[PDB]
Amino acid sequence: MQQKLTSPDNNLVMTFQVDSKGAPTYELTYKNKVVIKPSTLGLELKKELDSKTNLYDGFEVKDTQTATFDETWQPVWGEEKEIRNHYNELAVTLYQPMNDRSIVIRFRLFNDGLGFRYEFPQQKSLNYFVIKEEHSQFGMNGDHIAFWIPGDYDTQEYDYTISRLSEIRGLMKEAITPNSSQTPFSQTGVQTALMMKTDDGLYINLHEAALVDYSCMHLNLDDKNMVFESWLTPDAKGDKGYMQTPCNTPWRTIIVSDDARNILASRITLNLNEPCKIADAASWVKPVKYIGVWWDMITGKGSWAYTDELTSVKLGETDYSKTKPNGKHSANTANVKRYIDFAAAHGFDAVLVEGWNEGWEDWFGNSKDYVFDFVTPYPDFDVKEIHRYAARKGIKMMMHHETSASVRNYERHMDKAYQFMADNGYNSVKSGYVGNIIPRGEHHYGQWMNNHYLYAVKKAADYKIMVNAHEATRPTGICRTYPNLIGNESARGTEYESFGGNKVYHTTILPFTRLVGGPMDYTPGIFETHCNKMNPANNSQVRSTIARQLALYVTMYSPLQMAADIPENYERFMDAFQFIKDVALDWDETNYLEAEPGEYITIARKAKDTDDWYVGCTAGENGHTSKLVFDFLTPGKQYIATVYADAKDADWKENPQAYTIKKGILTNKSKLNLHAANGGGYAISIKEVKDKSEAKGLKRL
Amino acid sequence: MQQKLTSPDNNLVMTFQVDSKGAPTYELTYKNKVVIKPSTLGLELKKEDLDSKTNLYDGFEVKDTQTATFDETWQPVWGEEKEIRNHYNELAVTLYQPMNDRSIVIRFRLFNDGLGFRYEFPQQKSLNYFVIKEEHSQFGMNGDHIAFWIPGDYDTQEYDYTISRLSEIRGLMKEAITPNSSQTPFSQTGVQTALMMKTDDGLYINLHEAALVDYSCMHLNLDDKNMVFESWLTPDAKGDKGYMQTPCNTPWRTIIVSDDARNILASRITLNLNEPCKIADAASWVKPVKYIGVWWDMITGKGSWAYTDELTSVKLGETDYSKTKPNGKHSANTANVKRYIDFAAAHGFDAVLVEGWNEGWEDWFGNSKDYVFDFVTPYPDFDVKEIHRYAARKGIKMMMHHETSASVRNYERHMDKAYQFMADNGYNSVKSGYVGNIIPRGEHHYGQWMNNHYLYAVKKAADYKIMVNAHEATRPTGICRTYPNLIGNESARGTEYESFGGNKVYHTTILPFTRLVGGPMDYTPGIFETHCNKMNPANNSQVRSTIARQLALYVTMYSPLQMAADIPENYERFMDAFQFIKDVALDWDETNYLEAEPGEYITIARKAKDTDDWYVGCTAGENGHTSKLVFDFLTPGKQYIATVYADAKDADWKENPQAYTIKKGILTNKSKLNLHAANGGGYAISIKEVKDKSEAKGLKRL
Ligand SMILES: O=C(O)CN(CCN(CC(=O)O)CC(=O)O)CC(=O)O
Ligand SMILES: O=C(O)CN(CCN(CC(=O)O)CC(=O)O)CC(=O)O
Ligand code: NA
Ligand code: NA
Repeated sequence: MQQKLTSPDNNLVMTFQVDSKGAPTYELTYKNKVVIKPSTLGLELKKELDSKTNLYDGFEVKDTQTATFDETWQPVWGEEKEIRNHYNELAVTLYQPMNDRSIVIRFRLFNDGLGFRYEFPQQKSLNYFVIKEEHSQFGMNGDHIAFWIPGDYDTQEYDYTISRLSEIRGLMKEAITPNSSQTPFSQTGVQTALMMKTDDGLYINLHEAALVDYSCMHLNLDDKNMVFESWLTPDAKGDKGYMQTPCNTPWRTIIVSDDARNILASRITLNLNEPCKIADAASWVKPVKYIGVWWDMITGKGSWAYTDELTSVKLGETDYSKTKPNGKHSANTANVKRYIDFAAAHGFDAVLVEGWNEGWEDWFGNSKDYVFDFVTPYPDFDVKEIHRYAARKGIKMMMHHETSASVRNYERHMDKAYQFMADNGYNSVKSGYVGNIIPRGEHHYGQWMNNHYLYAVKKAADYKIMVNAHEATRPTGICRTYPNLIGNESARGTEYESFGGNKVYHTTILPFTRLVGGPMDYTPGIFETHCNKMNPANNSQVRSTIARQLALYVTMYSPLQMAADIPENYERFMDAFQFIKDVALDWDETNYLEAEPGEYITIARKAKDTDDWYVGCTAGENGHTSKLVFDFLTPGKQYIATVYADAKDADWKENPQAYTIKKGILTNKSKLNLHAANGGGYAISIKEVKDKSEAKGLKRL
Repeated sequence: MQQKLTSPDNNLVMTFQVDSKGAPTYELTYKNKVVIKPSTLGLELKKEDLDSKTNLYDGFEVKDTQTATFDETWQPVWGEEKEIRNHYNELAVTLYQPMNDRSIVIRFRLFNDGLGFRYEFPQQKSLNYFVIKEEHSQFGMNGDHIAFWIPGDYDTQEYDYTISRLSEIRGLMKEAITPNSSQTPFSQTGVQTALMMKTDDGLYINLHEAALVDYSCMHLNLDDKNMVFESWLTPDAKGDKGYMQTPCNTPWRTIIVSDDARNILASRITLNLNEPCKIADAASWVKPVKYIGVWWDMITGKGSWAYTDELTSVKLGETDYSKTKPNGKHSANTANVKRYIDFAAAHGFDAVLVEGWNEGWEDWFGNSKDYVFDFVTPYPDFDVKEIHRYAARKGIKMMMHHETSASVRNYERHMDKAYQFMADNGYNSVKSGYVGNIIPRGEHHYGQWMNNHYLYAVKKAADYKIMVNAHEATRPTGICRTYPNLIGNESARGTEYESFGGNKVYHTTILPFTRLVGGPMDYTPGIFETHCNKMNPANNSQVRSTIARQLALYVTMYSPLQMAADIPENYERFMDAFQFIKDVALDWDETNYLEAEPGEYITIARKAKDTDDWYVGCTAGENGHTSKLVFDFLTPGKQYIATVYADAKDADWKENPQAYTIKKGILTNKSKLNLHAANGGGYAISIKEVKDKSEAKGLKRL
């Protein structure tokens, strides 16, 4: 009666069966341990009691088809050169007599997890339909420890909370901190990817993959029975999805292992996404290391606005040439050139500039429709001169498209905006959606906006433009299909280190949650952790030591890496800055050395097309002691290794700038004991010795 | 204390003042008769995320007043006359609200035929960004007048009119609200504008608005106890009624009044209150259009918009129409279109409209489908290039059709490519449509959001030198003066409904007093075969009109855009009557409203622009109408060849609609004629100045 699906290695077993009332039910075990207790699958549809609204029970198995897939592919950019997609599949065709319609639930079981989705075939009795609620259950076998953030339709910029599932309800109120756009939905609602640690030694990750033509999935916890259930984002009318057969829901994933490191190594999310749709991607999509006129405005030292004498702005009417400069506008030609010089002097690829265009005076919280035109520069920003100058220095300018959440306005100006970028040498753009969405009533993660974010990415691909979108729906592996989407923030980033700070263990969690599905533009690299040095009125302190900031270039994976501090501060710590300069952006191999969510993450990566390795470790409040074994290096080879570590007396709060830099030789026989301070870590560059002269005067570490 | 404003002719007097609580209050009299009793003006604002800030309705002090007189004449690109005089006395009142330390301005403009007022919000510290919860502009009536109205609705204006006392509206609302794919009535006593009324003391009052831009559409809600109509704006998806940013103004609110119904039609207050033409070269490309089209086929059900019927649904870019089976009813096919092109060219028409030419029609209705059309990919049987080549050689222009199925983001995303496609393939005019509930879902057809879209579409079209006729859009308020390329809108119950059960017999005797105020309507008149079952056996709908009345509509339903809606085959059966449609002009140098009584009859004579030719039309209600015409408006000493197309004896819209007579003779400014319009009938007359005695040969005086 029931169907059994097993992973290639036999460790995981997914059992499927329709219960007595016709409800599709599944369960999952790992090494004979229950991971998912009997859980039902189905959806309730909006009424056009009407039986047609029922798409959750009264089903009977019409057909079952199995299959095995085992193919390897190569991402345009990633944590490794090649990814293996190996799974056993079970597709179940379910017929519903009362409605004379069928659906298919496809299961794909890998050695590290399970993925499933619903498929709605074109048929006489199922064409256009609206989803009221998706009812995908995830029954937990116990009151696990979770690493979560409040379920919210508009923001994911919350600090994580570590607690038992039974404790979420009582911590929700405090976990929900202020934000310009936020719509929490439940006292027990959380976002995905959700990370958990069980008492019987398992690590479980609940998430989704290929979120396309559908609303974002959050999870709502029944904290009495410990059952998580899909909770989609509603549109302006409360509906959760306009569908038209043939169509499918995104995949829902359960990644599990008794070794936390395997959670990080899993590629289930990417494997479940459609293959690359950009035929010539390889010729133009590429990693980017950059700096930018940014931290100035984030800390309050400088401003995005050109003037402070206007009550409001009317684009096309307000004549900025007649306004008085506020003396704080960082986005001015001379200043930009200084950044370009620094960028070129240290091997950076691009320079981001925010506040270059008209309109910033009204960018925040006004729910303004015609807020930006994305093409008209302020009087002090010479677009052409900056382009000529940047090109002369071998630098590329990164365009900035803050939309202030006015989406129709952005779409109306998009083609002209992208054409302006093309005409002026910008091949990458950082977009933003700060504020409540316009059309008013919609949320940042509903089906409507998900369509927009992808629309912006697909159009960008046509212009050979790469995109990094802040405030957009968190990633679900779509980068595989559209590799020009080199980033998103979509989580609490370094900017909040300027707004009071991020929890000390923040970066020891992000890799297990946010990063699953795509890279994050975290903008690490702050050396002067006291923001009051940028702006006297800003008393925020970055919760990190300098060594840990260096580590993030390896522990916070991304093909897009920013060195966020200002040039002046890097010039003060030029020796430590060398690691940021040296670190690669793309990798042929990645080895997860140590990993425990909320405590520590140590990773070693092999720079693409080289035999150079880079290591980074980020630790929580208890610090961490590592016993590194460099057996991943090549036998018979020697490497010039530079170790950037916390000083014995380092502390994120009391002594964040105390670090040591040691240079020596390493081989696959080398071993090192390193200690990461409280809120600290370390970084190591390991370069293969090409010429004997390189090792000249160096000894083993 | 009171402020007094008088019309240039002294017949109207507007009195303004703030009451004891500081509430702006105005009133209006006409020839010493109360038109507007003391009525309050103001707005309530949405609370921000000091409480008193939500108050923008009282606590005002008159801080300053400024008067002025304006008297200038201007010429519309197209219209009912060559020149329009804009003459008014103005009173601008600056109102200061101490509690919020902010001021607003209410500007009043009084014409000899009505009053117009609007609120102005200057840029200031305490008034920058604000959201309107409700506008509270009152219009206090002096009695239980008779009104010609349609249900207040955020999504449709395609209702038949109702004639009743104000006190009878509440009880008639339920039946007045008939079925429609997208409708959102808001009150048991809510009505739309322009609202027309007739008073017991001989006055005719019209309540409306002008220059609806960057604001939500205004409807009226009746307090039937005190007989006070009050502005009721269209809410957005979350219930709000207007996102404002100073400096900004509300549209104008108008009260047109006279003791002669004809003056209501003659009033140009609406156009006069709109901003001057913003299209500098308009005269070089904006032009009237008389057309026919592959349309009535689908409307009656004889033909279809869809190419095939074998698919349960379609997906653009995936569905391969070249592999589907033709349903055999697709009227938008090359061969058929060429037949229309031949007819149009043969009879002097300017363009041919074709609907159902593009992929996607299989799913066009009520699916709330986002990616419903791409506006550029033709069906397998519609050869865009060959149809263009043929039309051009024949001197005919193809009129593009852009039905959006109310999927607005989709239309905006495809708009530039769509307009460029038009430019690349010889189309310079487009008929757009918005059938179905709006997408973004939650918005209404007339909210501030869609009003922005409709104008965005028109402004962009102007850049491509394209003219627009938008169906289902917010009813016009004179914006055509600013953007002359907006040559039309339906935005009211049109001829298509004569195929869906019919329109009330008196419908066209009301539209000119209501819908037409603010802009022309693409009513698509000209149905000669009034029995729809002749088109489609299963359609028993009958057009409520005689053939003669249909001809009259080309004069009584003003528009620079005129369609001859019936199929060529039917016009060929009545080619003698068809002559009037062929002869009638589209633009006029002069217009004389001969007879006019809302709901009963309308008789108008117009002088074709740049000619000495006149055209007359009369449309009547269920009681018919006998006219005693006096042609003293014709030039003295001139002879005219007149052709009278009238209802034959015993003609009747229901029992004998095709009974008509045609008489030809000579007319002079001394001629007098008595004509009778039958029940649901009327008449049409072409009056051409004799240019050669040979034209009079054989003709006598009528
Ligand atoms: O979105 C799809 O499903 C398929 N088509 C549909 C048209 N797109 C417009 C576009 O991609 O520019 C509609 C949309 O993205 O919503 C486009 C594509 O992605 O290749
Ligand atoms: O709409 C305005 O107020 C002024 N600008 C503003 C930009 N427009 C975009 C456009 O017209 O293409 C915004 C809008 O129409 O909402 C345009 C115009 O000349 O009307
Ligand atoms: Na952010
Ligand atoms: Na219509």
